[PDB]
Amino acid sequence: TLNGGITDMLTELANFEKNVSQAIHKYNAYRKAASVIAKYPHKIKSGAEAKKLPGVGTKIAEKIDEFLATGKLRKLEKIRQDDTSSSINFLTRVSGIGPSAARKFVDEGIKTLEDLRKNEDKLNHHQRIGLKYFGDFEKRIPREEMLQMQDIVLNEVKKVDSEYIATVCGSFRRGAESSGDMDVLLTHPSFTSESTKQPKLLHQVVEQLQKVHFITDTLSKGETKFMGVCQLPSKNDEKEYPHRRIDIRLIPKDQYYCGVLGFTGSDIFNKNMRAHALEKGFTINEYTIRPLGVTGVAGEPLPVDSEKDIFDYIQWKYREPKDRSE
DNA sequence: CCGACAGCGCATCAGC
DNA sequence: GCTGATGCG
DNA sequence: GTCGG
Ligand SMILES: Nc1nc2c([nH]c(=O)n2[C@@H]2O[C@H](COP(=O)(O)OP(=O)(O)OP(=O)(O)O)[C@@H](O)[C@H]2O)c(=O)[nH]1
Ligand SMILES: *P(=O)(O)OC[C@@H]1CC[C@H](n2ccc(N)nc2=O)O1
Ligand SMILES: [Mn+2]
Ligand SMILES: [Mn+2]
Ligand code: NA
Ligand code: NA
Ligand code: NA
Ligand code: NA
Repeated sequence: TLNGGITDMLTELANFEKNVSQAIHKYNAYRKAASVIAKYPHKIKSGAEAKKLPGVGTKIAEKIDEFLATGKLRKLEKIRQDDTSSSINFLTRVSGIGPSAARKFVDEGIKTLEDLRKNEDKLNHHQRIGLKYFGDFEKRIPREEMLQMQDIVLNEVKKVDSEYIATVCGSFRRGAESSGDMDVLLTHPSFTSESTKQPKLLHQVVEQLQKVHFITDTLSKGETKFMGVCQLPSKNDEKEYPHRRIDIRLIPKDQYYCGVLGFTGSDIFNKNMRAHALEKGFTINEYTIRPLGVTGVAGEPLPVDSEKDIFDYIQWKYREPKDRSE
């Protein structure tokens, strides 16, 4: 919060470029500058000072000066007053409605929560469910509730097959006191980079969580990735807990460490690390780290047995998950 | 100046 | 039905 | 929008 005013402005500009302008590289540029400023341990006094940080350039430096003088940014004040931009930005807040769909809906006169509810028939399943729980998905999850959810998931997974190993990652693994959702990594010795000796590995788990009424709806679902909705059970007479977003991802067991690194994040930390591995001649995804040859084509996976090994290959001093919330 | 910007699973549509 | 491109997160 | 080369 030391520079919360500046990071807020840059985040709003980023969302505008993504939702309205459909300029994804400007979106990431604003997010990168916002992340680097967010960890800068002084109260920024000027855009010149801010520009000394990597990722903050001339254009962002000028906007920081304006904000520090007046406390506002004219470019944003105009964007906030444009009904089309304002409607597009709102509709994208519904899960499954992206910049393209949002603009298409605004084009047809669908531009408010009310309009969306009248035209449920014009939404796909994902968007239909995002609308249904739009209000609940706006609330964060206290870490205490995350611990309750962790217990339910890990115990229900054990009851299907004691060989499962479910790991909660995301902001939870990074030590956050509150989370936007719950992210679950799943492994089973039957599923490795060498064979898939068991089918319906993920399905079995989803069905079990649906049986005990933990999972309440599904956004999408494939053989290795599930995105849906969950809800803690409420005690007698007390009010219902908010519905929550949950992702479950089954990963080959022998590739757990690249998977836990990828799903722990943060998303910006991933981008920074993966970009750096390229600078040093490697390519990292949630499964492996591979060397780049003379041509840039990926080589064979390198041996990995810990999160640190991946850091070693690219000459990075290891960083605890708590220190990866960029 | 200019090219690159991390990398991927699922849903949906167009084309054959 | 499959294959590729696009939207989405 | 930013930055290495
Ligand atoms: N949101 C987001 N997450 C990403 C991206 N790329 C990527 O690898 N991830 C990983 O996916 C994990 C789960 O997604 P998430 O949005 O819930 O991230 P989070 O747990 O840190 O934040 P949260 O507290 O709002 O839930 C992230 O921690 C991150 O490691 C991305 O582009 N956007
Ligand atoms: P969603 O649940 O609303 O956003 C969460 C997930 C986590 C990663 C995924 N994501 C988002 C954007 C991009 N570019 N790549 C991703 O994997 O959104
Ligand atoms: Mn999360
Ligand atoms: Mn998530
Ligand atoms: Na800079
Ligand atoms: Na959305
Ligand atoms: Na979030
Ligand atoms: Na609810």
